[PDB]
Amino acid sequence: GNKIHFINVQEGGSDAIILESNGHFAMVDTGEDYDFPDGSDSRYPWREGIETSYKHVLTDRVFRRLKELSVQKLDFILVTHTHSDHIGNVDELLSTYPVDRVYLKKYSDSRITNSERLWDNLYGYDKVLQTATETGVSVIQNITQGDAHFQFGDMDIQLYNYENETDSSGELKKIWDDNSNSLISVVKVNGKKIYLGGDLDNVHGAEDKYGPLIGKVDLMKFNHHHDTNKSNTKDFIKNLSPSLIVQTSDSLPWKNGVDSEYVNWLKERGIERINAASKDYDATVFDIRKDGFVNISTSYKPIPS
Ligand SMILES: C[N+](C)(C)CCOP(=O)(O)O
Ligand SMILES: [Ca+2]
Ligand SMILES: [Ca+2]
Ligand SMILES: [Fe+3]
Ligand SMILES: [Fe+3]
Repeated sequence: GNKIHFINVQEGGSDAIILESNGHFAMVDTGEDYDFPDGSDSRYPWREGIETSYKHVLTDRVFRRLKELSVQKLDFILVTHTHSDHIGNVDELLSTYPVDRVYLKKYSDSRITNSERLWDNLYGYDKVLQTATETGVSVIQNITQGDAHFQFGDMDIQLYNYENETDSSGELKKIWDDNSNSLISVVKVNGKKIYLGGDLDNVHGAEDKYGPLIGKVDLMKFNHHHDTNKSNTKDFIKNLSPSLIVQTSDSLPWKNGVDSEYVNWLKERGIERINAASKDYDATVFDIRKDGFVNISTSYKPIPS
């Protein structure tokens, strides 16, 4: 305690984050996995853009880091949303580690208004529910007020955008993409604050709404890897006013190519920005101290090699 490990991608964008406090371990998201549905089960039909590439898989880096840390137990796994590059390794983790619970908001294909954004989502969701039932791992889907503040080693954690919002009948409210449903975590320890918002976007107003409620932080994980079209809205960055942005991506901020204007804007504001992308190390690690964040990535063994 107290450290945050952002598992590095080889290529593309994917989130797996390990929180380490005192001697406790937890995960915020789990990264993309080898498995995917092929359409042999019509519940999970093939659809175009389901991820298949081993170059985008984080499975081996996640499991190697956990083993290198002598993890015996995860106190929780928090899942931000159902996309495979976030929920992907949950059932593999549930099958390997003791886990005391999982935070997983409700999902249904029916609540996504675009058929071309269903992909893999349900397969991943249903892997969590089925595997957690087989292992007796408690799944918190109806997160009370609640529930949404709580204590993890030395870390104080506050959740946002955690409710299952319903229509009448209710039925989950319709959204354009599961990104807008992203479960947000703010972690506070040693006088520092870290925002972790999955693939939060502003398509249904979530950045406009939660920016002012979250307020000032020190370290911000970029929303949705690198996108500046529908995420990482300037009002949202100014609300959080982070000293450091970490991207779980090998790409610079991106809107029809490198958003050089946006990259320049961050430098002008004095915001440092780093990519958690590597061929040499499993994670970009910060030590979270009273004095600031120290990048201790090179203090771990490299990937063999
Ligand atoms: C689910 N997916 C991996 C096929 C699409 C990409 O997800 P996103 O990171 O752009 O929301
Ligand atoms: Ca997968
Ligand atoms: Ca899996
Ligand atoms: Fe993603
Ligand atoms: Fe996503």
